[PDB]
Amino acid sequence: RHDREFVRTFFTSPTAVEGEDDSAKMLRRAAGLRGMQAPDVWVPDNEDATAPSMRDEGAENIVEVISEQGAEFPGEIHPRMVWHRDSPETRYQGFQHMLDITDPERGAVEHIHGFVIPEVGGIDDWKKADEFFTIVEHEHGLDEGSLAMSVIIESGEAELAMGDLRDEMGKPTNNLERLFLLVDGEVDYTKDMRAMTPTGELPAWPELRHNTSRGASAAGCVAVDGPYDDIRDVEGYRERMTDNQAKGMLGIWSLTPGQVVEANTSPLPPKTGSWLLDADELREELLGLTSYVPSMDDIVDSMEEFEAAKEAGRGAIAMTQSATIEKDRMWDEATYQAAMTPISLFQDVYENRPDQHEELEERYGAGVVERAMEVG
Amino acid sequence: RHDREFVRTFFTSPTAVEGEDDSAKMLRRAAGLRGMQAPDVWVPDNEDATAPSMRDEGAENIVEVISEQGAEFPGEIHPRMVWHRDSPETRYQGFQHMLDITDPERGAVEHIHGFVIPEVGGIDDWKKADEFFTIVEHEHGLDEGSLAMSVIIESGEAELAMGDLRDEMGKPTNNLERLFLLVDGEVDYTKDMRAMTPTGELPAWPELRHNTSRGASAAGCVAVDGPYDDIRDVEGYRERMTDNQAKGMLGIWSLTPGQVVEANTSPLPPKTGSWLLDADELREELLGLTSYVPSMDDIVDSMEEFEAAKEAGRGAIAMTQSATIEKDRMWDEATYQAAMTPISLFQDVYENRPDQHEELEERYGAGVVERAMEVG
Amino acid sequence: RHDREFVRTFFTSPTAVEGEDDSAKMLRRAAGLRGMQAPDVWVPDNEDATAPSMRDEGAENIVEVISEQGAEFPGEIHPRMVWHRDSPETRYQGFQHMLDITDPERGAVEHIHGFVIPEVGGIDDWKKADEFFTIVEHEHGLDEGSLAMSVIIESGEAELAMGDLRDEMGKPTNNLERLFLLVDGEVDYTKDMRAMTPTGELPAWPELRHNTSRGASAAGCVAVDGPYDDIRDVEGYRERMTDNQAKGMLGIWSLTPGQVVEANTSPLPPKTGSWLLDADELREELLGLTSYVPSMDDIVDSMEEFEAAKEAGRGAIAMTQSATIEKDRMWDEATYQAAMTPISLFQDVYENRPDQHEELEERYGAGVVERAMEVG
Ligand SMILES: CC(=O)SCCNC(=O)CCNC(=O)[C@H](O)C(C)(C)COP(=O)(O)OP(=O)(O)OC[C@H]1O[C@@H](n2cnc3c(N)ncnc32)[C@H](O)[C@@H]1OP(=O)(O)O
Ligand SMILES: CC(=O)SCCNC(=O)CCNC(=O)[C@H](O)C(C)(C)COP(=O)(O)OP(=O)(O)OC[C@H]1O[C@@H](n2cnc3c(N)ncnc32)[C@H](O)[C@@H]1OP(=O)(O)O
Ligand SMILES: CC(=O)SCCNC(=O)CCNC(=O)[C@H](O)C(C)(C)COP(=O)(O)OP(=O)(O)OC[C@H]1O[C@@H](n2cnc3c(N)ncnc32)[C@H](O)[C@@H]1OP(=O)(O)O
Ligand SMILES: [Cl-]
Ligand SMILES: [Cl-]
Ligand SMILES: [Cl-]
Ligand SMILES: [Cl-]
Ligand SMILES: [Cl-]
Ligand SMILES: [Cl-]
Ligand SMILES: [Cl-]
Ligand SMILES: [Cl-]
Ligand SMILES: [Cl-]
Ligand SMILES: [Cl-]
Ligand SMILES: [Cl-]
Ligand SMILES: [Cl-]
Ligand SMILES: [K+]
Ligand SMILES: [K+]
Ligand SMILES: [K+]
Ligand SMILES: [K+]
Ligand SMILES: [K+]
Ligand SMILES: [K+]
Ligand SMILES: [K+]
Ligand SMILES: [K+]
Ligand SMILES: [K+]
Ligand SMILES: [Mg+2]
Ligand SMILES: [Mg+2]
Ligand SMILES: [Mg+2]
Repeated sequence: RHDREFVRTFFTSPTAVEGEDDSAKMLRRAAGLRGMQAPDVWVPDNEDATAPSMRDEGAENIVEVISEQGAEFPGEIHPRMVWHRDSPETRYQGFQHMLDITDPERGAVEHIHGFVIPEVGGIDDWKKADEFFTIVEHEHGLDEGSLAMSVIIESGEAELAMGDLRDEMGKPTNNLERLFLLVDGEVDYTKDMRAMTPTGELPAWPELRHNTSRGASAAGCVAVDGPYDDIRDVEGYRERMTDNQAKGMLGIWSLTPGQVVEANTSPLPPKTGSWLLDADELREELLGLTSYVPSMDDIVDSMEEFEAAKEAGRGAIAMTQSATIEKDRMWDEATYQAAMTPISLFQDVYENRPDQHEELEERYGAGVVERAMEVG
Repeated sequence: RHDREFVRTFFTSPTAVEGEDDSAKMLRRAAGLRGMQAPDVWVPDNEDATAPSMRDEGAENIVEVISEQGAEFPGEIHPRMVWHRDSPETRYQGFQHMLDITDPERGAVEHIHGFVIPEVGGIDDWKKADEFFTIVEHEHGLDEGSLAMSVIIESGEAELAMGDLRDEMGKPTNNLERLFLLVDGEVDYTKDMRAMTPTGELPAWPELRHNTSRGASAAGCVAVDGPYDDIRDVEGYRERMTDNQAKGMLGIWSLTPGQVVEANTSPLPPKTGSWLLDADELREELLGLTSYVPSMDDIVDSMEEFEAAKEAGRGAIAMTQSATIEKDRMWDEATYQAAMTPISLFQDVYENRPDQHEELEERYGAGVVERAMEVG
Repeated sequence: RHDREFVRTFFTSPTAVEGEDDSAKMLRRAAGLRGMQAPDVWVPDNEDATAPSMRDEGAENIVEVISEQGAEFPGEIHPRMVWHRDSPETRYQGFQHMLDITDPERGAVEHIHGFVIPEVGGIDDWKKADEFFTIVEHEHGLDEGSLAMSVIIESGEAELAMGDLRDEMGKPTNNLERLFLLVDGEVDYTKDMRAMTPTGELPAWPELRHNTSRGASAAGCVAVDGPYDDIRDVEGYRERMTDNQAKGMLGIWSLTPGQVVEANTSPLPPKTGSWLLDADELREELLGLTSYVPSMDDIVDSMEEFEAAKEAGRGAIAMTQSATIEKDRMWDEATYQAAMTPISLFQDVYENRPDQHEELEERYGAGVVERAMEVG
């Protein structure tokens, strides 16, 4: 239903960073990208890319930058607003921001193709965002249905909601034919699913990607994968994109300008070639070969470190494990929430298993224990 | 609900081939197969096995061969008609053909257990085919419900439609208790899902096979896997069948008489044996080890080559990649449609990304570019 | 909605074993377990752990043991009753047993947090168990909703029923807000799905575990994996738990006191550590490396052996394959039902393929054939 039949790259940029020369600096730069460096879909991100205390200034920055530069951005612009299925205050905040951003007197809306809504739940929560899009349109004299809605699938409920989208979109009490991208959010989804891994890295969730690809094909939407947060792992990003393309998920989230270029080229067929034989800078194949398996103490450390960064006005940071090499991973509030699971489980167990207090004290030490019991 | 509780082999045969001694030659031969050589379910295929210009003659051939030989065919006969969820002309054509085929004056219908319907969409499209079966029955005085319907699951919508089949089949406004096999169609499904792989070979779609197996168990149907189009790869076909059987999908499509024999034997338990130790004709293990990774140019070539074969009256052909060995893959219209994805994406990108025209010209050459922009 | 936010271990114990000093012996012992040895959820099992002729005595044993010992059991107690979606007699039996067990005069109900229902089908079969819980509550003056219901997902229909649980639980004609655990039952599920493997071991069913984890997250329930029946394979159990935790399924069934300890420790984060490098008692790594691939004859043997054990008053047994090592697997009625698939398929084929009788006689011998044709 939308102009872009295929979307290779979905790139988010923080809308307002603190410390500050120009808080809009990341948007002004991403707005000047061109050719293979520029994304099919660019997402100024007022949600997890942006510290909370910074989001009001972020939405002004969005209006200001797209005002001045959006006219020749060559991809499509769809900013991410705040939303959450379980928070009416957050829904209202994302609606008020969209309403400000599309005021036609401000010159941004003419260059905005739609908005991206995170944390949606079942289909009746998607109809609530849809109704806000309709109200915004009517309040600002835009054509009905002209702002595309894209959603981030980052809960069990939203994953199930993709099952009946075709007939729910047909109901004439909604305008959900405006739906454009269905985008996985593996980080908050890991959180919602309560998953954990020995390294703390994201599970691969092949079934989620299968279901988001199916859902888009059945409903006329386009499926995009979520963030590959080991931002320096060029080879990993390529292998993930190839795995995605075999599920029919041909687009991927990009966190950096370097990911944009890789993800723009990856699904393009090759120049020539090429026969393969399948019988059977050192730093880079070394990081490819090492992993760390953090202790309960390590986990709390990563969280406090992130906590401090966010409180200082930074939404997203590259966090580092160093040895012997230097392993980098993009952290934000989602990453923080997801990392907490092994701790929430420990706490549940301590609270409810007084008979195990002694072995847990043997296993951790009474000091590590009392620290864990403090978090969140 | 049907006589065959288990179906190992679902074998399709083209119903009318051009060039021509006897256009029915493939059906007359498949109709004489016996023992391990004969399939549990034999499908004379008026759809993708058969060139379009040939399908009217194909449906006559179906009546003629089953008339003369169907009496002692030892498996069940279920011919595939044309259908498509998005084409009313195609639905009507498949219904008119079924109506001709079951005319009891012609002596074919007494040896036909049902029909196979390709390209179904959501459950309301399955009810449309069901209604045609009911009309055919009544028009020709067959008992209501006596023709089995089997469907090919080869879209995202049909995959989702298997979720509520039990209660939709119970509604008394339909006769969908006639449902027999739910059969995956990986080739058109790859197309519908927009998937792609570096070699052009089919993705494995484990979740599709999981869901078709689940759907059959929940609704009282029997699940069958789709075609394994590397028809000479005996070892690959065996490994796929073993992988299927572990999902509860115990039947598989067969494209050749040699696949019939393999697929008839594979799920039978062994004669004796057998302990395995898991610590760690040359041409055949060589093809097992090589793959080709085609260029944008290669892709267009395979398509034009197929295009020409179909236009000459051949629906299915073995296409060949040669090196140094000879790699064979069954091609039909589905294969053609599926192969086009990397091209449709390139075209989308060229059309919508004028700012990338220059790097794409560097990457391919202006000649390769203008060729790609021509396809389909 | 329930006190335990996380459940690591779900341990079943037979409620009545024949031969007999004290038929309650397994319950009395499991009831004395403490610390890391004691499960978060303990399941006295009146269903597949217990021979049928023994289940009336089993439900008395349940009342007697929990009466005397349940007060200081430190985990939660949820006994498994009999049930089946396709047997009204079995539903009624499980309800009469729950009604006996919760009589407040008998002193067991004060220490029971809920009951576990096996073999559920679609959501309307779950509402039938729910209604029995409500009747039991009212008949015995318990607070409405105070007995938790947990279900075992061990059919295709129940797997699909998890898709709409959130809104079905909201209907005020039911009390399904009492739902607590959604627990996979891989053994009966293998049966229901008709799956088979060359060794007879359980398929891994990653999608089932994905869907049960999703279903629990969407509906506010807790997801637990099914039994790991190679009870001596410590390393296998650990790898399965790690694979589960990456799907968000953080609990697992335990069949032995040794599994309880392993599964209690596995999802706890580590004491310290630990960097890994990924470039590349003998009996135990030997069993880790061998497998057996049974013949049609072998399969019947395992079944008759199990059949005899059950008829003698034993519900669960460790069955043994010996060579050269000793491979142990927990067998019960589910295992028996699941093992029969390769035989049911052979029988279907023999019955319906008279033209294959001769090759099947060549392949097996007329004696092996006539034996297979006798089973069940
Ligand atoms: C689950 C979720 O919600 S994920 C989506 C939310 N998170 C995000 O969007 C994170 C976005 N990305 C970022 O914030 C940054 O890339 C970081 C912090 C992760 C990494 O920072 P760096 O180490 O600078 O990355 P890198 O070295 O590739 O940067 C290259 C240049 O492009 C700039 N750049 C990096 N990422 C972006 C971006 N997302 N948008 C605009 N400009 C960017 C960098 O600032 C750097 O600028 P310079 O020219 O002043 O040096
Ligand atoms: C996604 C989909 O729609 S797939 C289902 C649609 N496609 C089909 O059904 C394709 C069916 N198969 C075929 O058309 C052919 O097998 C081909 C063209 C792919 C390969 O042809 P060949 O290379 O002959 O295969 P093969 O060497 O195994 O053939 C053995 C003999 O059996 C015949 N035979 C092969 N396939 C079939 C068939 N499907 N039905 C009847 N007879 C067949 C061959 O013609 C050959 O005959 P001969 O005795 O005159 O030599
Ligand atoms: C698909 C399904 O329905 S699966 C769930 C149904 N099946 C079951 O629950 C099977 C439960 N487990 C058992 O019956 C037994 O563990 C068996 C028969 C499989 C194995 O028996 P063993 O070889 O004794 O196991 P193991 O050596 O670990 O036993 C250690 C001790 O704990 C006891 N024990 C073992 N399992 C249990 C149990 N499930 N509950 C209580 N006590 C147990 C043993 O009897 C043994 O006792 P001892 O002190 O007298 O020697
Ligand atoms: Cl916002
Ligand atoms: Cl709310
Ligand atoms: Cl929903
Ligand atoms: Cl898509
Ligand atoms: Cl037809
Ligand atoms: Cl139509
Ligand atoms: Cl549907
Ligand atoms: Cl089946
Ligand atoms: Cl019972
Ligand atoms: Cl019933
Ligand atoms: Cl249901
Ligand atoms: Cl859970
Ligand atoms: K409308
Ligand atoms: K609508
Ligand atoms: K898709
Ligand atoms: K009817
Ligand atoms: K019906
Ligand atoms: K099945
Ligand atoms: K109620
Ligand atoms: K309710
Ligand atoms: K979960
Ligand atoms: Mg998120
Ligand atoms: Mg097809
Ligand atoms: Mg069971």
